[PDB]
Amino acid sequence: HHMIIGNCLILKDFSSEPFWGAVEIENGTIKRVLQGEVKVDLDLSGKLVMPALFNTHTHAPMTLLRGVAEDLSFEEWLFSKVLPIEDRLTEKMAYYGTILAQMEMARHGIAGFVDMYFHEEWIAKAVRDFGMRALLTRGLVDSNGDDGGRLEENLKLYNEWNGFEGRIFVGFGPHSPYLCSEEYLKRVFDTAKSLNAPVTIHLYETSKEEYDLEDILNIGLKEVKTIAAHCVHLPERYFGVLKDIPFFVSHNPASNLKLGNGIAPVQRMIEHGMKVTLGTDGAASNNSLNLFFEMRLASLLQKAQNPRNLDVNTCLKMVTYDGAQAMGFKSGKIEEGWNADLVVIDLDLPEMFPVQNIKNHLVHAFSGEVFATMVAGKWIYFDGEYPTIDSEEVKRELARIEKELYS
Ligand code: NI
Repeated sequence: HHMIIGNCLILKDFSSEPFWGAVEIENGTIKRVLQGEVKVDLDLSGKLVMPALFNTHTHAPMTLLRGVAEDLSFEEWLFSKVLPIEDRLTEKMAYYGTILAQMEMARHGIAGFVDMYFHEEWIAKAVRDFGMRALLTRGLVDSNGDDGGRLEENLKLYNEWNGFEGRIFVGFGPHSPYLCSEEYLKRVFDTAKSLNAPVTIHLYETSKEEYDLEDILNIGLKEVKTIAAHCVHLPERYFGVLKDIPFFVSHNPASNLKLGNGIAPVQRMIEHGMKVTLGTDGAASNNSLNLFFEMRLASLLQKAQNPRNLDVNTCLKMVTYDGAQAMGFKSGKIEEGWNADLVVIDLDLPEMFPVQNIKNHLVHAFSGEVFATMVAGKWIYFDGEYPTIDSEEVKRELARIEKELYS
């Protein structure tokens, strides 16, 4: 309803420096940003307050598959290991697996995530209950136009959850241009275009994908907001026409290395004006859902080519503001009228010294373990605890689920 937190360093956005102050929050939004010492309800002196993070690509229930598919090529990973397990993944498991995904993500300062999966209504219930924001999409695939009812399920999800509490939006999730036929992909973009909804898709993830992007550009990509995960093998000849359309790349560095796909040319894309964001992918191919780790790794991989690549401000912009923009939320900046999606970082740690270079440490030294995360003016993680759920009951159900799923 109404509070003032702070009396500590505040980092308003990716482009500025920390200043001592406080933040006034009312009804899930930032009412005022104060400078200097002021009377506050929650004193966080010795800490840093900054905008929360936004993960643009994940499959939340895959936390239940963390570490089950190691040392395999992508085709083996998907058809030999993953699919047989997904066949046994229940609605209840989707729910708890995403409560677990949120518990992990909140510890890393994430306020919202884009999901592409199944049993999405149960995933939505977990997001509702836990407190994060989410752009939820149903994974879509077909065989000659027969999608087994997947788009219909995505439409039911949209009917029931789109817009929920200003926290959940629904989009459509065709898996990729190779698991979706051309006619069906056109049908999906047509649907998203009619509903003014976004589309997310795995695009040029592997080197085997050599289709022309004109095919997709001609069926809706220019008019539908699209979060294209990976883009590792996206041909450079297309960078120029991808700049002025609502096309957002979701860069998933750890997954790309782990599955032997390589390194996306993020620096060249940004140089051509493309919008780039960061995603973690699922827990079976990353293995963590930590966007600070993804951001740091992304910076390092581009620096391998030139140490001046992906500077600190650009990295901080991608994980906060850019990701919130891809998801359609007014977050990413501690400014009057913006969402109260904030993160609290402990500065009394060895890796946060010298104090003079805190922003640099956030990108190149910080553990990624935040002190607290707030979404829509509500604490969803605070000093090791999860105020919105019964952690012990969740732990007991997850232990039962591990036995049940892997007998
Ligand atoms: Ni993925």
